[PDB]
Amino acid sequence: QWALEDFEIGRPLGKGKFGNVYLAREKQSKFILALKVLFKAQLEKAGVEHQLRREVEIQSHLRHPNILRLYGYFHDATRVYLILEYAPLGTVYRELQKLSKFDEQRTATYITELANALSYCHSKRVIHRDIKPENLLLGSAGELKIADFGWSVHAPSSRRTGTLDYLPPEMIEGRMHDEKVDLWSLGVLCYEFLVGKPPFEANTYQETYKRISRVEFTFPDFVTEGARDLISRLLKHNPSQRPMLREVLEHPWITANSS
Ligand SMILES: Nc1ncnc2c1ncn2[C@@H]1O[C@H](COP(=O)(O)OP(=O)(O)O)[C@@H](O)[C@H]1O
Ligand SMILES: Cc1c(C(=O)O)cc(-c2ccc(Cl)cc2)c2cc[nH]c12
Ligand SMILES: O=C(O)[C@@H]1CCCC[C@H]1C(=O)O
Ligand SMILES: [Mg+2]
Ligand SMILES: [Mg+2]
Repeated sequence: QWALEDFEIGRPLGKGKFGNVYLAREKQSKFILALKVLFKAQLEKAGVEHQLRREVEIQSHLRHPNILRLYGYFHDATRVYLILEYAPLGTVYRELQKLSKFDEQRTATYITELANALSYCHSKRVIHRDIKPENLLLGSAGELKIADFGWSVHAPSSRRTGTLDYLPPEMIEGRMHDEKVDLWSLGVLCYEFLVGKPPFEANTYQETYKRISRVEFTFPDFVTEGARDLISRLLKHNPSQRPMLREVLEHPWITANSS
């Protein structure tokens, strides 16, 4: 059992939907970590308290070098506190903003780390459902770590939940979905890492929705044939058509540019 009194709080690491994440140090051990602070009132207002227990329950039981660790949790009269592994090199989101786009080698490496973490996840029938650059953190060696299990569930799920940019058609239409949702988000990520923006991006939610439903996207000329092949294979309206993660890892373009 932990209390807030056990940690020295540092700077904010990032903004959340239901609070903020802070850098922190555990007083007795000097263990540097991240504290994801959530407000009870806002969670209650949204009726997401059940889903927060699920984020904790799912993430605490995962052990993989490419998945962010959740060490524990505690709560007080006003807040819920998630004790996370601190990712010192920040988000893939911030790296993409400064670099504009990644080269094929950096993209393929990230796709490999993601595919390994996802393979491990799906082995436990865990669907992340919120795979996006702001939820992909970087370890001390620059290795990708899947974070933010806030929308995580066990497959299959029929459970409903913007922006729609990373969501597959079946999730967008409120239909039943499985592990294939993360294979779709992988294709969206691969495209965004190479192009600098996701394939269904738009000025409005309405326009993005139509693009995802139609699987309506085009590649800029600089996107190679091997990158086009893997992305096109991953972005299939039909979840059944989406390849297994094993095939993603053995894709010629992945093996040639990773790691
Ligand atoms: N362990 C961590 N180390 C470093 N930065 C983090 C960590 N966890 C979260 N962040 C930062 O805080 C942001 C919000 O955290 P996240 O868990 O994704 O919250 P939410 O569910 O509100 O989206 C992230 O996008 C990232 O910028
Ligand atoms: C009022 C209250 C309690 C409580 O006192 O039992 C617990 C939680 C809560 C704690 C931990 C986790 Cl992981 C999830 C929910 C939440 C969330 C919103 N209101 C809450
Ligand atoms: O961790 C959270 O802030 C939330 C818990 C409840 C479900 C949604 C989730 C999120 O936005 O990631
Ligand atoms: Mg997040
Ligand atoms: Mg979240």
